[PDB]
Amino acid sequence: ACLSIVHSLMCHRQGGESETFAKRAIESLVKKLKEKKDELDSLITAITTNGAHPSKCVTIQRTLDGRLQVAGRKGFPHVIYARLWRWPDLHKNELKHVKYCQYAFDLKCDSVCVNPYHYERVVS
Amino acid sequence: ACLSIVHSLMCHRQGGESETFAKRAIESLVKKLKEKKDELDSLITAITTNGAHPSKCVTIQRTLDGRLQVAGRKGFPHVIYARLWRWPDLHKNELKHVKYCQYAFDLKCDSVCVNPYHYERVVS
DNA sequence: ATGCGGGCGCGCCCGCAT
DNA sequence: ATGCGGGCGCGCCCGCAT
Ligand SMILES: [Ca+2]
Ligand SMILES: [Ca+2]
Ligand SMILES: [Ca+2]
Ligand SMILES: [Ca+2]
Ligand SMILES: [Ca+2]
Ligand SMILES: [Ca+2]
Ligand SMILES: [Ca+2]
Ligand SMILES: [Ca+2]
Ligand SMILES: [Ca+2]
Ligand SMILES: [Ca+2]
Ligand SMILES: [Cl-]
Ligand SMILES: [Cl-]
Ligand SMILES: [Cl-]
Ligand SMILES: [Cl-]
Ligand SMILES: [Cl-]
Ligand SMILES: [Cl-]
Ligand SMILES: [Cl-]
Ligand SMILES: [Cl-]
Ligand SMILES: [Zn+2]
Ligand SMILES: [Zn+2]
Repeated sequence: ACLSIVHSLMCHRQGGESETFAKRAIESLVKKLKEKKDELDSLITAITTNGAHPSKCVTIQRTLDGRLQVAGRKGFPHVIYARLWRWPDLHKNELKHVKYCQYAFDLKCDSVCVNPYHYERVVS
Repeated sequence: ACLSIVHSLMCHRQGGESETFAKRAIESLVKKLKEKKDELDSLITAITTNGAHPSKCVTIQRTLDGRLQVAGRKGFPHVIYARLWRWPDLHKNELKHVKYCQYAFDLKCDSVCVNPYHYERVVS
């Protein structure tokens, strides 16, 4: 079910973390997008094609402090998913959202875009 | 400050738990009663005299599920403090509140009485 | 049907760097 | 002044006993 989607997204991880951390991060994301068909499809299409064709926002609700907790660890959610699918060595203040992204973390919306192809890497 | 109150209440623990668990449980309780002078005085007087002279209710806010967490462990708050100051071997369904107790756990109020001398031990 | 009981995240907290 | 960052509790969840 969601397990087959998680496995397909797992195939595109960059190895910056353990298999078990990546699994928990992907499971957490897929569960939030379960009742949001359009956002889930935009995520699978963006990850599966390695952001070949422009994709739409993939959002989750922002926490009060901005960090998302996965398997006991807290990090910014857009950073967690960009590290996982694009830049395994990604550090803080190294992301810049694309002009068309309407729910980017920096835009201070209760909905945060975690589409890794909605961000580009910059020098800190 | 609250540390001197915690030490005086610690002297009356029955040893059912570790020194460190008892300390965390007492610290948590004292902190909640810090801005409730009358309730804190009723607690110190009841514990210090071993419930010699009738005491008034000592309440904390009830959680949605009824259990209080102290140092990673969950238990009913009236049970935690009765185990700590009166019955170290206390088990579930072995407590019965006194007729004058208005905030007893069984009375389903958002305020729970944790005065151990507001309960008496019964057979389960 | 109803509750226990334990895993784990978000909210609160607070010490610390800058 | 402002934010990081990690500890820990209450809320949510869910498997399980009864
Ligand atoms: Ca559990
Ligand atoms: Ca701190
Ligand atoms: Ca600190
Ligand atoms: Ca400081
Ligand atoms: Ca610091
Ligand atoms: Ca900490
Ligand atoms: Ca469960
Ligand atoms: Ca279970
Ligand atoms: Ca069952
Ligand atoms: Ca069970
Ligand atoms: Cl990874
Ligand atoms: Cl890891
Ligand atoms: Cl969400
Ligand atoms: Cl951003
Ligand atoms: Cl004890
Ligand atoms: Cl113990
Ligand atoms: Cl309280
Ligand atoms: Cl009761
Ligand atoms: Zn976006
Ligand atoms: Zn009472």
